[PDB]
Amino acid sequence: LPDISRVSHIFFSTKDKKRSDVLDQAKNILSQIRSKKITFEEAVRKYSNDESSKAKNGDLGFLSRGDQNAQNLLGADFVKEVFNFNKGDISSPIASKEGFHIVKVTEKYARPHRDA
Repeated sequence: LPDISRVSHIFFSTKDKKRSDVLDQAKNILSQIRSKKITFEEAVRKYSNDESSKAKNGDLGFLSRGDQNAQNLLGADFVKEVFNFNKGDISSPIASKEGFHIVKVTEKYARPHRDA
C-alpha cells in the first residue's frame, strides 16, 4: 500500500481481434526486444494500443500496490503481477481485464516480503 512502482507498458488490446493472435504478437515483440532487434520504446510506439501512455513513451507513472483505482481498471492480478517484477525488468505478457501488457518496471520502492 505504500509500496509503489513506476511502470511503462505496451498494451495489446483484444477488441475485435482473436486473443490468441494478440498474445502471439506480444510474445514475439518480447522476443524481439530480448534479441535487441527492437527497443522497448520502439515497441511502445509501434504496437501499444494505449494512446495516453504511448504519448508518454509508455509511462503510466507510479502505481501503489493494491491501489483500488488501478485494481478496478486492470484487475488485482495485473497490479499484483507488476509488483512481482524487479526494477528494470521487462515482463512476459501479463493478462488483464482489457488485453495483454508488456510491462517495464522503471522505478520501485517496496518492502521485501515473504510468500505465505
